[PDB]
Amino acid sequence: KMSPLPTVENQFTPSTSWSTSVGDGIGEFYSNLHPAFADGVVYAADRKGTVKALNADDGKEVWSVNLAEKDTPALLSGGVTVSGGHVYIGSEKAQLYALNTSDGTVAWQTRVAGEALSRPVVSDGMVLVHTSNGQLQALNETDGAVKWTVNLDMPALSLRGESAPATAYGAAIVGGDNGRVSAVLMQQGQMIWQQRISTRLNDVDTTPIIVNGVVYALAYNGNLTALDLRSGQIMWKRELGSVNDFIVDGNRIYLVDQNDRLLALTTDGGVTLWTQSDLLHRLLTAPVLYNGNLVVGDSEGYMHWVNPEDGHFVAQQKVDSSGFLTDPVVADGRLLIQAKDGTLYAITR
Repeated sequence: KMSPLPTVENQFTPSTSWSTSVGDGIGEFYSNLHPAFADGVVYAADRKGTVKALNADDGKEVWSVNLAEKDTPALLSGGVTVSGGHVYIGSEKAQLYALNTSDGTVAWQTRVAGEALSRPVVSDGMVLVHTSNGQLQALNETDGAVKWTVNLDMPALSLRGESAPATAYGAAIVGGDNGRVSAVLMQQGQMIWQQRISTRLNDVDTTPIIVNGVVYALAYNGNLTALDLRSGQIMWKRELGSVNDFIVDGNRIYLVDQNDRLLALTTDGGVTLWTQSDLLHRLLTAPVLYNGNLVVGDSEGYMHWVNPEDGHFVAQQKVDSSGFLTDPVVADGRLLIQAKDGTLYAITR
């Protein structure tokens, strides 16, 4: 019971610069596994354990490794995250891998507390993982040693959604599955503040987003909340039907709700600017802001290009029959997106 393709007059025709296979992708499994970009290179993976580095200009292979064969599928899940010469990927077997950007060799591999379903987050010489047993762990970037472990939320009853940390000025901010946002010091994991923002096939990204000393966070009840970074004080709350995913760019918020409605809000009190409801139940990706357009993929393999000022469609294109699920990312002036069968596209216009 999904909405038919809208009738769109395309203002331009998006162009594929390049596309490359990456094993067998995620198939029919839910995943948060998405591509990454750093210093002229794209990094991408599949669930079974293929990991590749590609030249961002032409898609040509720099290196390829198979983590299934390091000795059975690796079940790569959280990431990909790139920082400081390392490629970080979490797995459903509770492994965190750190690969060298130079050649794909394993610098280190750590058995973390639980399934690593959410992207690793790198700050202040440490890599943070929020694991599905409800713990937050900080590991040294140099050897993957566990520096500290903090108890945050409940061991998960859903395999859908994402809950990564967000870092600012020596603090990690974390949401999760129990309607709380927590702030902890990166040094030793000391609790700074904790705030209640709320009193399964749950598909909510509870990852906080920090912009200009404000924390923006989604909860299970369909609420979007703004908190003061230093204190955790609630600045405002917005009662939407039920939100799934969002981004913040300057003083604008772009969200997708559980029914695949697209909304734009102000950061000044969470007031709605516009709504676009013609993609209802088409199962959208998270939105990305790319060269003045808001872009989403859908389960049928289409990409939809939206004017961020008014929510009007500017382009619609069929790209991959296997469909889209995981986050699109901006890479070297191109839009990167990975299909469910693993195929990676680099698109302009």
